[PDB]
Formats: sequence, C-alpha cells, structure tokens
Amino acid sequence: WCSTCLDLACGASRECYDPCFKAFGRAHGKCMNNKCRCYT
Repeated sequence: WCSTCLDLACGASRECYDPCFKAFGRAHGKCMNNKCRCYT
C-alpha cells in the first residue's frame, strides 16, 4: 500500500507539518484519503 503516510487526519497545515517534520524529517506532505500523506 503506502509507507510515508501519517495516521493524522489532515485538516490543518501546522497539525500535519509538526508531525511530518518531526516524524519523517522535512515538512512536505499532502492530505490524501482525509489523512496527511508525507512524500518526498
């Protein structure tokens, strides 16, 4: 299926930016399936 995906339901940039930047490293992802999917 996927890999760089967070269990956080998108809806707010900072909400998915803080985690994606602290989990994967860089803040660069999108909101797919109502969930923020970080990609590079």
